[PDB]
Amino acid sequence: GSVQIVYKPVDLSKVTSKCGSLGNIHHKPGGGQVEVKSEKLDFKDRVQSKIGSLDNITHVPGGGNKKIETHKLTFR
Amino acid sequence: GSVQIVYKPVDLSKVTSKCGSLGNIHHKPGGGQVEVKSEKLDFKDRVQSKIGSLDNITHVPGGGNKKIETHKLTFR
Amino acid sequence: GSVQIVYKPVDLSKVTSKCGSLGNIHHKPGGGQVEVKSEKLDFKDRVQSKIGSLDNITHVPGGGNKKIETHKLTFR
Amino acid sequence: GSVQIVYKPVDLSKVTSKCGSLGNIHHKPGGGQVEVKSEKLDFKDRVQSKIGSLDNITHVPGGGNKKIETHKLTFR
Amino acid sequence: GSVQIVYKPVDLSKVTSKCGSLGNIHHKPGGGQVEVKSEKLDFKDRVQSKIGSLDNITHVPGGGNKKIETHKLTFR
Amino acid sequence: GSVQIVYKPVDLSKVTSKCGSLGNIHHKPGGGQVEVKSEKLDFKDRVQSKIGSLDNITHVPGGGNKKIETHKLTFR
Repeated sequence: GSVQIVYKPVDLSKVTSKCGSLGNIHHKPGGGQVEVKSEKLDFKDRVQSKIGSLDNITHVPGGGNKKIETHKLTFR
Repeated sequence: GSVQIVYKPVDLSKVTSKCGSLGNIHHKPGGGQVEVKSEKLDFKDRVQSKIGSLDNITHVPGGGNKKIETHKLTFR
Repeated sequence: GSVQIVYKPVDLSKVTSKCGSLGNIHHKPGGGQVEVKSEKLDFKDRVQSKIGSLDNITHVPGGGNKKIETHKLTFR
Repeated sequence: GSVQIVYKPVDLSKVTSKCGSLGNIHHKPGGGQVEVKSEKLDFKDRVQSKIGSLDNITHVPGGGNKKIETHKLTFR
Repeated sequence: GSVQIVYKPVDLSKVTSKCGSLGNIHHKPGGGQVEVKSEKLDFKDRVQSKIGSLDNITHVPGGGNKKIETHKLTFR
Repeated sequence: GSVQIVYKPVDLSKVTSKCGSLGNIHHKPGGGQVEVKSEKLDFKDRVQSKIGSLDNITHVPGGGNKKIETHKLTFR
């Protein structure tokens, strides 16, 4: 008797990760008339003043990919 | 008896990572009339003033890819 | 009796990483009329003043790729 | 009597046109298993066959801008 | 009497035209398994076959900018 | 009697045209398994076959800019 073995798996698979700030940011502060005036203020501790600024902070410790694949043909 | 073994797996697979600040930032501060005037202020500790500034901070400790593939043919 | 072994695996696979500031930054501060005047201010500790500045800070400790592939044919 | 005339108009205006194919095209034909087949066909006249092709055809005869501005100071 | 005439118009205006194929094209035809096959066909007239091709055709007869500005100071 | 005339108009205006293929083209045909085949075909007239090709055709008869500016000071 004749034997023919044809081991031809085809892998076209996609493993994909997109992580972080994906969307677009359109920030248009001002445009009209803006007055932020301050006269006589006294500060005993720390100040942050943010006027029309943008902070984008992105951390990606994750988002990695792992593909493990084993092909084995054992004959007799 | 005749034996023919054809080990021809095909790999076209894609493992992909995109991580961090992916999206576009369109920041247009001002455009109109903006006045941030300050007259008599007194500060005893640290000050941040941000006016129309952009900070983009991206950390990617992650986003790595790992592909392990083992092919084995053993005959008799 | 005849034996024919054809070990011809094909690899066209793609392992890819893109990490960090991927997206475009369009920062257009000012454009109209902007006045940041300050008259009589007193500061006892550190000051940051940012007016229309851009900081892009990117750290990529990650984003590395690891491909391990083992091919083995053993006969008798 | 003293005369002081101060002609200081400020123009910060934007006249802007964007015309044509503005949006992004993401065309991914195939992806799975596609078989297009034809055995015995006879054509007496013209044939177009399009399989996963993209045509983007853009005509912009318009989209032009016209700004006319006249400044005039006439004294006595 | 004294006469002082100050004629200091400021023009910072922007006239801008962007015309044609503005958006990005991402065309990824195939990707999976695509078979296009034809056996016994007969064509008496013209044939176009397009398989995964891209045609971008951009005509811009328009998109031009015209700025006319006249400044005039006339005294006595 | 004294006369002082100060004709100092300021022009920082921008006239700009960008016309044609503005956007990016990312064309990645094939990628997986593509078979195009044809056995016994007969053609009596002209054939175009496009397989994964890119044509970018740009005509810009337009997109020109015209700035006319006239400054005039006339005294007595």
